[PDB]
Amino acid sequence: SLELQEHCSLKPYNTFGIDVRARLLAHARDEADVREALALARERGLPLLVIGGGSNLLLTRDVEALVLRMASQGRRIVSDAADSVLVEAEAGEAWDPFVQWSLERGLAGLENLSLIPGTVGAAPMQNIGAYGVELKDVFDSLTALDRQDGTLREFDRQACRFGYRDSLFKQEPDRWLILRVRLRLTRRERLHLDYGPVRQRLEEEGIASPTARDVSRVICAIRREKLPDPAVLGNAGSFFKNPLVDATQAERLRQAFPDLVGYPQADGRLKLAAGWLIDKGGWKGFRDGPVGVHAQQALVLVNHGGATGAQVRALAERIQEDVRRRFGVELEPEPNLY
Ligand SMILES: Cc1cc2nc3c(=O)[nH]c(=O)nc-3n(C[C@H](O)[C@H](O)[C@H](O)COP(=O)(O)OP(=O)(O)OC[C@H]3O[C@@H](n4cnc5c(N)ncnc54)[C@H](O)[C@@H]3O)c2cc1C
Ligand SMILES: NC(=O)c1ccc[n+]([C@@H]2O[C@H](COP(=O)([O-])OP(=O)(O)OC[C@H]3O[C@@H](n4cnc5c(N)ncnc54)[C@H](OP(=O)(O)O)[C@@H]3O)[C@@H](O)[C@H]2O)c1
Ligand SMILES: [K+]
Repeated sequence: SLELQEHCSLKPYNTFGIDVRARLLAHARDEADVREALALARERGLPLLVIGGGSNLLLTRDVEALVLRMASQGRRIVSDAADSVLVEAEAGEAWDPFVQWSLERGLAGLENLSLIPGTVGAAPMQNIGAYGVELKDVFDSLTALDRQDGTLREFDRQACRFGYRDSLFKQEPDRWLILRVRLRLTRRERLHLDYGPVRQRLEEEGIASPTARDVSRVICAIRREKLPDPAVLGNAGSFFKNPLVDATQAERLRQAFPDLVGYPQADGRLKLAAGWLIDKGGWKGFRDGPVGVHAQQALVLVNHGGATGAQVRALAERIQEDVRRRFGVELEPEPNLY
């Protein structure tokens, strides 16, 4: 209540840098804050919109809701037994510093997820992943507040129903509010060097026997080189999920498009590079007034300054239609659209 803010600009709180207003904005620092905000949204008859760092979020209009910013803090080692180490972070912790924190303690598991923006609390929503690692690979459990009952529930790995950019919380939106997250990491050496550029850079810098810290630094360097920093150019990273198609459609697509970029899955279905499909549409480097497509990262929609969220969405809708027509493939956006 001391930090509660009315008719307040959300621009500092979304990486896209869209300027719309929140009816109320609350900065929750603990569970007691979260319950006060829930209760107040009830008192006022308002929806509640939860945000972390607003790095996977597209705001398209004034938010007639209580916006609840998760600013809880807290990082600890729960349990440290026989090289297996279980760690806990409060939802409001910044993801990348939590990763550096883990690595500096000699824990391996998160290095591939270095430098991803946002918070710990949002990380399970889309099962964050990069460089062949996903949160689910190290996920032990979380504690979530049931917004139907006001009761707490613990979610173990299976219960979250993790998938590619997916979870129970994305499927049943607006129900669970994640308070904290427990991950199981290791003290023994682990390297997931699946993606060639990581492997390649490590060899160029002459590290034949790398540690999880070396990988993290390499990953940070590649990411810095190639991803637009939101500070320069507002964005929410990859705007679309990579679609999965069956071998039927995959065969038919390949005949029509031999240069097609795809990764066949253990199930045998094919994951297409969304970026390739979009590039083939000619969208790369496109710009219409304040919105555009980045010139090297075809998945990244950008704000050159002053974009409305509606303009961003109109652009994404044009790209989706172009890809449906060209390839018969549906692209799903990744950022949550309000
Ligand atoms: C430059 C850049 C690079 C990125 N790279 C990656 C990447 O490599 N991999 C990747 O997976 N993502 C990436 N992202 C996307 C984003 O950083 C992650 O998905 C991140 O987890 C979102 O966290 P956030 O706290 O900003 O969530 P927000 O954007 O604040 O919100 C995310 C969704 O979760 C909900 N939500 C947030 N917090 C909670 C909570 N505590 N409880 C319940 N619901 C909640 C929100 O309502 C919203 O629906 C990138 C984004 C940017 C800008
Ligand atoms: N979600 C986001 O907002 C966001 C933003 C920036 C970067 N990233 C992630 O960071 C990594 C680097 O991103 P990037 O855009 O530069 O893509 P990249 O590394 O240039 O790879 C391009 C595309 O090919 C896939 N790919 C590449 N090597 C692969 C392999 N060995 N096995 C399976 N698939 C492979 C990636 O899928 P995946 O994306 O399925 O890994 C991605 O769709 C990727 O994992 C990407 O997801 C995500
Ligand atoms: K994204």
